[PDB]
Amino acid sequence: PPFDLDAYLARIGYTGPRNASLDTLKALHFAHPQAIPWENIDPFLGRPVRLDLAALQDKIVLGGRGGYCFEHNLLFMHALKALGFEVGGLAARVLWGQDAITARSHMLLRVELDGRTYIADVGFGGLTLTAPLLLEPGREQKTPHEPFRIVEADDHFRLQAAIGGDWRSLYRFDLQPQYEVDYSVTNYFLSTSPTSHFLSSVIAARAAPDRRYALRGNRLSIHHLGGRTEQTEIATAADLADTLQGLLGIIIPDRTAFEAKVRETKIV
Ligand SMILES: CC(C)(COP(=O)(O)OP(=O)(O)OC[C@H]1O[C@@H](n2cnc3c(N)ncnc32)[C@H](O)[C@@H]1OP(=O)(O)O)[C@@H](O)C(=O)NCCC(=O)NCCS
Repeated sequence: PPFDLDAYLARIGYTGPRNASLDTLKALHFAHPQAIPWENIDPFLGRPVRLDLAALQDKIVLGGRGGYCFEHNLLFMHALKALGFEVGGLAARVLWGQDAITARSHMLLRVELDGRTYIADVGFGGLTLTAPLLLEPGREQKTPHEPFRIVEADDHFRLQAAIGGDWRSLYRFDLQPQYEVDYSVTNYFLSTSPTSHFLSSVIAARAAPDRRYALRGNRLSIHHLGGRTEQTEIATAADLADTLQGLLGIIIPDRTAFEAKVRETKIV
C-alpha cells in the first residue's frame, strides 16, 4: 500500500502547488505543525506507537490524531518524497530541558535543494520549526515564529531558538543518515522504558499563526508571537482532558483511562 499524498495534504489543509520547490517546502513546514499536534497520548496510555507507514497514516491522517517526533517527521518525510524532494533522515540528542551527553532521542530531516542542504523538523514539540532552515552555521534565520540559528560545535551542529532574549539550544545533531529501523529502536525505548518521561507525563504542543500552545503536566502556556506568555495552572484531570480535546484539538481515545491515570499519578 502506498503513501496517500492527497489525504495527507488534506489533513494539513494544503491546497497549493504540488512540486519540489523551496516555496512548497516552506508552505508545508508552516502548515504541518499547526494542523497536527505534538502529543504523547498513546505512550501515556501504554498503547504502542507504530512507525510503519500503514499504521502511521491510519493514526494521524485518517484518524485525525497527532504524535511525537518520529511520527511527525517520518510522516513529513513520506510526503516530501512523494512530492519529489530529495530527503534523508537524521537524529539528534535533545538539549532542551536536559546528563552531560543525552541519547539520540529526536528525529529531524535533511532536504537537498539545488545542491544546498536544508534541515526540516516538524516534530520537536513546543518549539517545532515552522520553516526549513539553511544548514549555514552562525547565521540568525528568521521564521514565521521565533528566530533560530544553527551553530557549529566540533563534529556537530546545535539548533538554537531565540527565547526571552537568549539563544537556547534545542538539540545537537550530525549528518549521519538514519533509517526507519533506527528510529524504531529509539521509539521502542522512549515509548515503553519505565525511565522515559513520555510514559509518565502529559506533554503536548501545537503551533498557530500568531502563537504557540504548549502543555507540560498541569501547566498550559500560550506563547504569543512577539508578545507575552499566558500561563494557566490546570486544576483537575477533567479540565486537563478538556484543554487537550477542546483548545489543543487533541484526540483522547479512552478519556476515562486517561483521567484515571492523571488522578493516580498526581499530575494535577
Ligand atoms: C513538553 C514541552 C512542549 C513543554 O513546553 P512549554 O510548555 O513551553 O514548557 P517548558 O518548560 O518546556 O519551557 C521552558 C521555559 O521556556 C519558555 N518557553 C518555551 N517555549 C517558548 C516560546 N515559544 N516563546 C517564549 N518562551 C518559551 C517557557 O515559557 C518556560 O518559561 P519559564 O522559564 O518561565 O518556566 C517542551 O518542553 C518540549 O517540546 N520538549 C521537548 C520534547 C522532545 O524531547 N521532543 C523530541 C523527542 S520526541
